[PDB]
Parts: sequence; structure tokens; C-alpha cells
Amino acid sequence: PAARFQVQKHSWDGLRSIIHGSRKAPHDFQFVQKTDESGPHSHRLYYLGMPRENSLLYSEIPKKVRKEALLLLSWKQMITSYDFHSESGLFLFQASNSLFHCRDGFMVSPMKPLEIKTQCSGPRMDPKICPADPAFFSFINNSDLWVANIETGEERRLTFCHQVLDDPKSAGVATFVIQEEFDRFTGYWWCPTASWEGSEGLKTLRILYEEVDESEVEVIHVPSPALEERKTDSYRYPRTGSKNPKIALKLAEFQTDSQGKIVSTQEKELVQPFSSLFPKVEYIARAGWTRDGKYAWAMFLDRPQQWLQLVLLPPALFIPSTENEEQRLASARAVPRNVQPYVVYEEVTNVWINVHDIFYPFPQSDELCFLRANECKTGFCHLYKVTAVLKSQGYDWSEPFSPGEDEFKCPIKEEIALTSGEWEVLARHGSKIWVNEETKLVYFQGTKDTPLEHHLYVVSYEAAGEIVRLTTPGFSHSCSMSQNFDMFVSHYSSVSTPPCVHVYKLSGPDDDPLHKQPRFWASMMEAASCPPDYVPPEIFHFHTRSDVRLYGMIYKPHALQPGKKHPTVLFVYGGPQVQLVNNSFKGIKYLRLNTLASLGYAVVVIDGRGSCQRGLRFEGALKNQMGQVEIEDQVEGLQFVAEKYGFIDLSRVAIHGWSYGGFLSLMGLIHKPQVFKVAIAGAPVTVWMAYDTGYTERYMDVPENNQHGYEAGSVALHVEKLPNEPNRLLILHGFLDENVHFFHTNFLVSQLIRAGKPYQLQIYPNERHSIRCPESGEHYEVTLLHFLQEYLHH
Amino acid sequence: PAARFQVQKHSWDGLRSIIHGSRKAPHDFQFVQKTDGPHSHRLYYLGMPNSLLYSEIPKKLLLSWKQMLDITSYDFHSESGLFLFQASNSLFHCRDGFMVSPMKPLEIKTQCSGPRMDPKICPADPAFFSFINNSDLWVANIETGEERRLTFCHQGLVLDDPKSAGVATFVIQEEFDRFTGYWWCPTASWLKTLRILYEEVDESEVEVIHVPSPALEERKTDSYRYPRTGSKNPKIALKLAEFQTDSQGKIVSTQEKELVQPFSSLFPKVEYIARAGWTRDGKYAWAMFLDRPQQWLQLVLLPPALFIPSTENEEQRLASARAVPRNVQPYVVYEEVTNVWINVHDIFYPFPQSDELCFLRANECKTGFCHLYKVTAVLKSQGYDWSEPFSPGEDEFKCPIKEEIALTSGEWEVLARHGSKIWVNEETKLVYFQGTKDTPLEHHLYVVSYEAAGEIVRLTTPGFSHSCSMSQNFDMFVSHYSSVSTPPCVHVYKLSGPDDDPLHKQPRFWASMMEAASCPPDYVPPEIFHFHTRSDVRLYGMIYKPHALQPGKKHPTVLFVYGGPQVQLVNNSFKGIKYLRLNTLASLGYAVVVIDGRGSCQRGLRFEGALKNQMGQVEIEDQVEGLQFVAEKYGFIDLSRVAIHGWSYGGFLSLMGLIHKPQVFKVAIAGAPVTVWMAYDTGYTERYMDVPENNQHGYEAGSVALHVEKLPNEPNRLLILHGFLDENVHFFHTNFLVSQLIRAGKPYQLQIYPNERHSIRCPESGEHYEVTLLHFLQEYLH
Repeated sequence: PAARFQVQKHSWDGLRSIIHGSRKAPHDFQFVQKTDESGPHSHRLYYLGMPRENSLLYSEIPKKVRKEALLLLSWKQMITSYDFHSESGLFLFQASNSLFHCRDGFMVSPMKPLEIKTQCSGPRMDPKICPADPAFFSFINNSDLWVANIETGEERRLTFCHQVLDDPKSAGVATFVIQEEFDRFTGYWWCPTASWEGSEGLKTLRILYEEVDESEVEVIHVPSPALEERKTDSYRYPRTGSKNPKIALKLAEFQTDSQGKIVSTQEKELVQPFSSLFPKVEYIARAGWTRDGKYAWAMFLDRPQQWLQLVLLPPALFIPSTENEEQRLASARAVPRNVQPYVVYEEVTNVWINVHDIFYPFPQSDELCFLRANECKTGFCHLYKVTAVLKSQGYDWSEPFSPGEDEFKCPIKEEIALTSGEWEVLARHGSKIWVNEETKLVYFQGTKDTPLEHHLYVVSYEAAGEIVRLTTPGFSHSCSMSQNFDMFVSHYSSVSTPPCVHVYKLSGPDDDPLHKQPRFWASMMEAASCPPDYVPPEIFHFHTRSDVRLYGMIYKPHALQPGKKHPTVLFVYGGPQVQLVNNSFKGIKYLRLNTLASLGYAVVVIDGRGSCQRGLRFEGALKNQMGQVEIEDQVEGLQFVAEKYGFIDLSRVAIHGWSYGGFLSLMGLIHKPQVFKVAIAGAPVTVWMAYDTGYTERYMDVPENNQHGYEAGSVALHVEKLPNEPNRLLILHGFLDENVHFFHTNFLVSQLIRAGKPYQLQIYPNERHSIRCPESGEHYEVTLLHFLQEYLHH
Repeated sequence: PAARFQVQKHSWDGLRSIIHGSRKAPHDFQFVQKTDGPHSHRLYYLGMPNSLLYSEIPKKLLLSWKQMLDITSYDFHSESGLFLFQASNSLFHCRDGFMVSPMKPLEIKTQCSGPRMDPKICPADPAFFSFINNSDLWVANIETGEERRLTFCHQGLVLDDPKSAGVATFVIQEEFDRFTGYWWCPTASWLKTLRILYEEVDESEVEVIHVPSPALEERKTDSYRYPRTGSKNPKIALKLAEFQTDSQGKIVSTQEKELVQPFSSLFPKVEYIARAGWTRDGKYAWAMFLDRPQQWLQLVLLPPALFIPSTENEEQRLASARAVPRNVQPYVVYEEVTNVWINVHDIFYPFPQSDELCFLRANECKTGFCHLYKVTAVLKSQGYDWSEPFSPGEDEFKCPIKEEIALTSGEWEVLARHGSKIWVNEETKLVYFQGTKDTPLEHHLYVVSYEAAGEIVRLTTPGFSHSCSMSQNFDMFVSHYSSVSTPPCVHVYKLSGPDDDPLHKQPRFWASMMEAASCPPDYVPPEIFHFHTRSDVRLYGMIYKPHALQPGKKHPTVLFVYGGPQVQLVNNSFKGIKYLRLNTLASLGYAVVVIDGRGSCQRGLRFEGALKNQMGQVEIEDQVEGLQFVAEKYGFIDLSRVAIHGWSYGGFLSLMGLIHKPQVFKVAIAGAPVTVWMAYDTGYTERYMDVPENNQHGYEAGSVALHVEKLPNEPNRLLILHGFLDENVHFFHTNFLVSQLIRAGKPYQLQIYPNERHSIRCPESGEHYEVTLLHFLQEYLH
């Protein structure tokens, strides 16, 4: 009868004004101690925030608090990233199209940023202060590594692998598939210490860097942002099965005198080619140095991404690069048989290695003690104290050799578990740990309390004992520690409450540092006013028929009258490396879901199997079958919501999602036509044989080994099982999308025409993957409202 | 009143079976004589069940389409009976004793990497034949197999390799309809040397734009040189490629030959080489030169002796510069000036000499109507020192014209554009030609004497548009003729009668080759009409009446539009092959109106010239004036429900109509629309719309994407179709319009044809387009 709820239909200009209507935080922290204890302030907080548009700001922390009274802090003025040197108070930051610096006695009010000059050509990307001497700093220029000296003003080039498609070589740069899939955004690493090699005079500074050759990498053309010019940009995009770049790790020594001038520069290659010491190493995932600089290190993945290994590389293993086959052998004979690369840690899986950023090697007294995160051992990411034996087996470096299985594999002396259980230590997505050697405590975030909340915990690396939570529960926290471990910040929020940024002081007796109370100290930002119509979503949980727990959000139809069945937008992603259902504010990222709710739509969200923050075997439901598992968990999760809450009309379900969610949306419409009446597919993956290697191979093997899997999970190949009926499929895509190439939309549209199927299509000519410009976003949300308003019926 | 007609609303699979229901022509004729003898002549031509076919013409019913072979175009050489053509991506040949059963196509071997484009036989000696390969001019020998490269403008990289010889550039092919950049000399000189005129071209300073490749899978773009209106056109020059051959048929020596003074100093203000060739005696090479404005044209004669061998030795060159006689000189033999634009006309037939030069030339500038002229020209050598560098201008080489007769006159045109041609019988002193003398709605065959502008006799029978080709011996002609109601036939006609009265030789039907094949059983043809505007200017329209009509019912109307220059949709020829979908649109009960408004073709230059500098503005007001008349004369138009539709200019005119006249048009379906004239090329735009620096106001006003704010705020009033691979009207236009629509908060709907360029060629794309068109109108034209 009048059981069904019909949404108030609006005019276009009405829908536009409803969406314009619904549009009406600090980060990148550095703690510094004051060390003038006759004044009112104990610390200084440097950070990045928009007072509008991003900039560098400081705040003063007082010694005595306001007692029983909440204390805000003024954001005092003085830019996506910056580098900092705590020993000298020197800030280096890429701003405008150049580089800028500034010092911090402690300044009163803003100082003007002194610009660093250059005789280099283009922009100076990826700048870093030399930790060993803050007189120096590095940068990339035209795909090559440079070094410069702020004081004297002297720039020098250190690599020469570059001068378009006849220039595939490049040094100190992270290739595309490393940036987008392995989340590394540099390919050079400062040696933290400064050796004094030779006989008399000079100080040697070293830089580890990734040399790279993208010749055999397939080229593809994405349209140029400047649409007027009608040109394209070339991309070294390797597709699944095709060849990744040829890689190598290489050294860059350069000596400098006392008066601060650069004397000698020198490229250095591995004594035996990278590819011969490490056959079956495909991607350098991460790299760095040990605290003392005794060994530079890297994490090497194999192509099927089922085999990680941390390896040390002593500088001594590096000889000067020359083309003289004669000369090469001399320096090769000059390398002692002691010196060698030591493969320390090794992670093997039947699923896939997720890269984990956590690796803290301890200085040596012979052996090597270090902290490592490891999700392959128990199926859940946990800290471990690993000791490894560096025993030199004595190599002749002048004659070549093939390594044999575990050639450089170190004997493990001990390997302690510092955490355990079916939760995980946050180790991907920029999550870092903080180690205090004064007290032998290690600070980490994790899901210990619940998957839906990120929390700060401390544990001792001496004794794997009591783990103390420091963040207050009922919220999810992103945390940053002080270097002095006396204070920490938390950027936190909840489904109901917008984000705040509080400063805390760890307080109490020092003879028990584990059990230091986290006392609230001062606030950096209090919860902003909720949007006028913002009712928060309600998190629920249910069990699949296979007895495996699943979490879901729901956005209640605002002003609900029980007994009325509402039409339901199911919002989806349901792909790896993501969690949509967690106890943190969603209003900034997803108010569209609220806007939908407010016009009387049910908006369900469901983290099906194959999503983040549930350990490995959960993520592993995907393995070699993308599309074939995730959609059943959505149906179940939707059906459950229809039983628990009474307001879901199942006759009118609208699956909508972006990227993998765009992919799932179409898969939903294909495999479950009687369930979902309409699909809205945003920037969908339509053909997996077209997507890139790092991502696709990791989850779906290579097309040769997973023929049946690639084809079944490619929606363009199954277009005949899309609706014969119009107004059941809306495709949205950003022309300029460099992750999911427009080709996918294009190829699907080509396939729909051959199978005689109808479709609506929308294009974002200036947007890429993420819709950035407001106007484009408004138009997107209005099209969504309008499409559902006319078509989500029957 | 419940007199509003509602079209039967179908399911999609329903609409699809209606469009699949719907879908359920020889050219390039060459006459040869048998000179024996049961058969007289023999027709050679192209055709499908696409390749070479022949028909045996009797001495005394339909004709048998025989086969030659075991193909777009061929070259033929009557003397040797040699056929050269481009089947596959290779080259083949064959001779026509006079064969009874089909012989095999003999293949030509090659050293060359890529394909062999633009193949032509040497007229002087059929043993030889030329071709382009990696944009350079090559010469081969069918008999020996010996190949030889003449021009050396290409390396092996692109974008660093801009120069090229013997090729027609982009704007030259798509806006001047010249498809070759070389021309054989039809004679030889004596060992014997064989000349070729060719265009060397430098596209160094032409703006590069990228376009997606047909192979979407590889994901790579092609790089064109597309010069946008206001930007630089290619640097060009005419050149001579000579080569000697000994008696055995070997190439013993070649030679690049530049003009003794650089091309840009001899002929300043020349931007494009529209056409070129030679006189029948090979005495003079000739070219038609335009200026960037395209309001100035001159026909030039280049004597070979004005060409000197290329060398870096600037003393050796000076040696040659001295050796070119002061007599020899370029002769500007004709000049066409105008305040509107110079349409390029193919008709130029010089008579052989033995100081005078007689020639026939089509001229539209003179009287505003394209007509044949007999022109005697004084070639009086002025004397020049070619050793001294000098800069002439304007009328240095301008010849005195001694006579200028008009062989035709009357507010109609002689057809001379897009490969229309005259046939000249020098024996009978008659020039056969095509024309609109009887009516603009039909293309008839006429003869006049080139001696005296006397009686013009018509040969083709009235009621039908005709396309004809004459026997080289002016005894017979074919006519590919059709009409609105009747599909195309191909009839063969014999010019019988007294030889002592040639002008009045009567065309007497001899034999048929093709007979009008039955229409798709649901086909009811359109009917032509005319009306006058408020300016009392006559316009022609077609209409497709709603099938099975009930008088007193007003039907929903689809105004189909082009309205752009160089085109005429309304005339008396069968439209139910290319425009079958308009009949389907009728068969569902839509009225479909087509109106050739001002700016359109076949009504002379001032009717076309209404567009000048105002593209968009003049065109819609005419389309409405028609539409309004249509509703009054035929009482079945529901004006409340009129859709607009069109491709290219017609997409541009739908978007204009929905901007300038929303009260009239409820919807627009714009296909491959030109949304920014400032983005379009020089060839087209600069002609009609001047240059952006000059006509700022007119460019802005005619760009439908600078006026998006005035598009509908209602959804379902605008559908944008576009071929992703369109190389004429780049997808960018759609892209730019979509970006402008989003800024302004305006709804659109988009259909992409990812494998189609400007025209939809693939059947499935075409069916989907016609199903989407029908679905869109069924739901939203209400």
C-alpha cells in the first residue's frame, strides 16, 4: 500500500541548491624542548595546518596547566611536506616552485623564508637535509640526484643517468608502480653518520639510491591536464604480466673540507651486479640505514610478492663504477673477503606479503638486534625482537658466482614475540613505532581493543609483558610521539563526534615508566559544529552463514516513521587495503551518504571479506577470485540490515561505488540483477589484464597462471549479463585518471555496444581518480540524487 | 485536446528488433573500344556482390558483371591496357588481347618497409610507375622490378622528421580535397628523362595534437599536425624529380630540382597549393595558388627550364642560375578575386599550342555563379636575370587576357567541386558538363560548343538527379541516376544521329547495368517543397510524412539538420540508403523535416555567403521559418514537441537551436559537435569565419561552449553523441563542452563511440546509435 516511501522529487536547480546547501586539521608534528627554565613554556609544537590554504605554524606548551579548565593553543605563523634538523633547528621545505629555509634562538613572530638559489633547470623535487652535516641538503632535478650547501651556496650533480622515451634511466626517483601500490615516494637515503676515510683531511658523506631503467616497460598515453593544448603525457606503466623496471641499489660518496666546500664526488656500483647477487628480487619495497651507518639496508620482494627479505649492504661492498673491465677487477680484488651482504629476516607466505614500515635495528656492541613487524608468522601483524648472527663465510669478489637458495641467510639467535592475539599492530599506511632505549619501552598503535578503533599502546622490548593503552576508548586515534617521550598528540574522532587534536603529558614516577598516566594537557582543535542535517551512521555487526563476523554501518533515513519501507543506496568499495566501517567521523569524507539519508534514502555500508584490519586470512578470501566472493557478503549484509532495521524496501536497492567499488557495482548488477535495480559505477576496473603489476599480480597471480580468474572477474568480458533494460547503469569516470585509465570505461562502452546493452555515461574532463574541484563534486552529487530520484523504483 | 499523437512506446529489445528490421553501386567507369566483332566497347568499373569488374557492350536488357581478378581506386593506361591498384596493403597489375575468363592479379615485389600509398603509372612510358613510402617519392619498373627513391625528406625516427615529399597534408586533404602531392609529366625528352612535379613540405612549426589509436588495447595515441585557425600552416614548395632511363629500362640517373628563385620569393602571399598538374604536351607544369584568406586565387604555369638542380655548392647553383634563360618565366594565366571566399573548382582544360594559350576554366567569382569560360592568355616573356636574387609582387607574372568568352550563364551552376569534371571533344569542338541549369534539386548532363556560346542541349531525362561519365571517344556515356521515390539505376546511353550535327546527337538508351532494387518494404519516400522567407528568398525542404497518417492528429517532429557550407541535403535523389533512419523515424509516427537554409551549397556564392563571419546566427532562423511553414502546409506538426538532431555542423546547430530557440526545440541530440571554432583548423574556419585576431566577436558568438549558461536547467533536453577517434572534430569539443556544462551546473547525457571516427562505419555502433536516438525521443520528447 502506502508501505513504500517515495522520495520528494525535486527540480534540477532544487537538487543543486540541496547539494550547495550541505557545504556550509593540523598534522606533520615535530616536538622540541625549550631548555630556558626561567620562562613560561616547556616545549614547542611545529606542524602544518590551514588557518583556507596549508602553511607552517608553531604552538607553545606551558609548564603549568590551567588545572580544572580546558586550554586551547594559538596557531602562530612563521607546503605539503617539510624536513627538519632538531640538533640545529633548521627547516627545509619545497614551497611555490623552489626550495626555502629558516632557523629556530626561539623566534617571537614570523621570520621571512630565505630562498635557496639554483642554476639547475626545472623544479627541485624531494628535498632532504643531510643528517650528518646540516650545512648540506639533497634534491632530485630531471630524474637525477643533486647535493647542495645552503651556507656557501654550492650545488653539485651526483648521478648522470638522464639529460624522452630515449632516456629510460634515472637515479634517486621512485618509479610509478612503487609510488601507487607500494607507497614509497623516494629512491635515495642519507647515511646518518659521516666517516673520515683516507689518510689526511676531508669528511666522507654517503647516499644510498635506486638506479632504474624503464626501457622494456610498456608506454601508455594519458591526456594532458591543459585540455586546450590537446596533448598527452607518456607513462612507464607496466600491465600485469609485462616487464617492471630493471633496478639496482647504488652508493654516492662525496668528500668535503673543514671550510665546508665539496672536493670529490663519486658514483659506486655493487661489486657484483644487483641482479646477480639477488636473482628473483623484483621490487625494492623500502630502504634506509642503521643508526651508526655501519650497514645500509633494503626490503626486496619477489615478483609473485610471496617472499620478502630484509638485507644489509655494508658500504665496503660498493666499488667505484667505471666501464674499464680492467679497472673494475682491481677495486673488486681490493674488497676484503670478510665484507658481505647479510640476509637477516625472511617472510614467506601462501597468500601475499603486505609491506610493513616497522624496522628498528639496535646499535651493536658480532650480532645484530632489531624490531620487525611480521603478519606472515601468525596471520596477524605483531612486533618481534629478532637477534641475527652476522658470520662472514669469506667470499672471493674478483671471480663471479651464482648464490644458492639461502646464500646470505643469517642464523637467527633469538626471535621474541612482543605482541600476539587476533588483532594487529598498525604497520602500513604511514603508521610508525617509537622506541625509547632509556626505558626499553616501544610505543605502537593497534586494533588490540577493537578493529573499529586505532589506539596507542606501550610494551617493553626486554620483557614481552603488560601492554598499556594510552588513548581513551570509544574513539579511533592517529598519534604522534615526542622524541623525549614526555608528551604525545592524538588526532582522534568517532562516528558521532568530529575530530579533535589534544596534547597529552605522560606523567608519574620515573622508576615505573611503563605505567606513566596519559594526563590531558592542552587542546589544538575542538570538535567543529556538526553539519545542520548530519545524523551519524550506526555501526552494527552480523555473522555470515559460514560463522565469520562482518561489521557494517547504516545511515538511518532522517525523520523515520516506522512501518515505511525506504529505497536503499548500498555504498561499496569491498577491495583490499581499505576499511570503510570503523568508529571515526565520516562526515568530511562522506556527507553525500548523509545528504542521501536526509532525502529519505537508506545508505548501507558493509566491510565484506577481503578488507584491511582483520589480519591476513581475512584479506586472503580474495586470492585469485576478485568479484566472485565480495558481492555475496554485500547481499547477506544488506539482507541482515532488512531484518534488524525494518525500513529497507529490498525492491529498490541501488549499488554505487568508486574504483574497486565501481568494479563491484557492475559485478553486483551482473551476478545479482534481481537484487540491485540500478548500478552507479565510478572509475571502474572493467579488465584486469589492463591494470598494473604491483597491485594485480599480488592478488590475482599473472594472467598465464590465473586465466579462469582474470576472465571471470573482468566485467567487460561478461557484458552480455548486464541489463536489457535502460536506466539500470550509470558510469562516472575522470578522463585524466592515471590509476584506472579511462580506457576501462571506453572498453566497457565498446563491449556494451557489441552486446546491444543500454547505458548512461558521465565524464569529468579535468578530474582524475579523486574529484578535487568543488564544481565537479557538486555536479557528481546532483547527478547521483537526480538519477536515483527518477530511476530507483519498481 | 486529445489530438496530440503519442508514439507507441517500445521495450529496448523491442526498439533493437525494429532497427535490425530496418537494415535488410558501381563507380569509376573506363571505356575501351574493341575495334573489330559481336561486342563494340567494354566498360571497366568497380562494384560488390569491392573490386575490378567489366561489362561487354554489344553492337546491337541488363548487362553481365564479369570479373577480371581471381580495392578503392585504380590507374589505367589505354595504350598498353595496364591496370595498377592497391589491393591488400600490396600493389597488383594486369593487362587488357581481350580476355574471356578471369586472369590472376600479378603482384609487385618491394625493398620498402611500410606501405606503397598513392600509386600512379607514368603516362609517357607504362613500364614505369610511382608511389609514396615513408613520405618520400619512389619510382619502380613493372617489367624489371628495379625500384629507386627520388626525394630524401625522411629519416627513420617522429616530430624530429617534419619534412616530406609527394604527400597531401591534413588541411589539404580534409578542407581542399586534394589527396596527392605529385603529378607525372605526360611526355618524355631525349636515353630519355621523365619528370615529376611534387610538393616538398615542412610541418616543423605546425602545432602537434595527439589522438587515440584504433587499437584501444595498446592505449597509445597517434600524433597529427593539426594547425588551428590563427596558427602556422605547413611551409610548402613545388619541386621537379627528373630521372634518365636507357633503352633496357634501367634508371641511370635521378635529380632533385628546386626553382631558381625560392618559392616564397617568386609567389609571396601564396599559403596553399589547391591543385597542380601539366599541359597535355608536358610543355608547362601548372598550379592553383590560394592566399591564407582564400579570397585570392591564381592559376600559374611553371616551365621546367625554370627548375635548377639542388646543390649545397652556392657557386655551382649560381652557374645554373645563369644557365636558365631570361625568356623562361612563370605565367599567371588567371586570377579570381572576391570579398566573400574562393571556392576551389577542378575544371581547367588548356588547349595545346604550337605566345597564345587557350583554356577552359570554371569561374564562380565573376557573376556569382560557377560557369565555363574560354580564356585566351598572352604568354609574353618579359626577360629576367635569375642569377640576381629579386622579390616580385602581385601582378609581375600577370598575363594579358586576349579573349574571355562565357560558354554558360544563368542563376544556376556548372558542377566543378569534389571531383566533378568536364569532357572536351576537340574534334566536334563541344564541351560536355554537369549542371543545375534545369533545377537545383537535379544534377543533369549538358553539352555546349566551346567555339560559340550557343544552344546548351540537355542529355539526361528530367525527374532524376544524374552522375555521368563520357566514353573517351564521345560515342557513349553511363548515368548513375536516382530520385526521391526511385532507387538508383545505372543506364548506358549511345549518342546516335548525323555526324554533321554533333551538338544535337540524341542520347538513345542502349543497355542497363543496375536496376532500382526494391525499397525496404516499410519505405515511404519524402516529398520536396519550397517556401519564401520574410526576405522573399526561396528555400527548399524535404519532409518524411508520418506513416499511416490520420488527418487531424498533430505528430511529434524531429528537425534533422546540417546547415553547414559545402552541403545540400534537399534535392531529387534517393535518400533511403544513407538516411534510412529518417524513414524509420517516420515509420514510428514522428514527422521528420529537413531544410537547406542559407549557407548551403548549389545556389551560388551570395546564398552561401550569408554565413560569412556569423556561423550559428543566420542558420537557425531559416530552420524555424521552414518548420513553421511545414506545420501550416502539412497539418500534422505538433510544434510543442520538436526535437533537433545533426552531426558535425548539425551537432553545432542543434546546440545553437536549443540556446537561441528553447521555446521551439524541447530537446537537442548533438552528434560530433563543433563546440569551439577557435579549436578547429585554418582551412575551414579562416575561409568562412576570418581569423580570431580579426573576427573576435563572431568566433565567441558561434562557440556553443562559451554560451553554456544559456543551455537547459531541465535534464533530458540535451544528448551528446561523439566518436572517440574523431580526427576532423576531435572529442576535445565534447570534452570542453562537458567541462563548461559542469561549471554552469547544467545536466547532459553522453554517448561515446570508442571505435568510430567522424562517421559511424561499424554496423553495431550504427544500430546502437539508432536505438538510443529512438529510446531518447520515446521517453523525453513529451
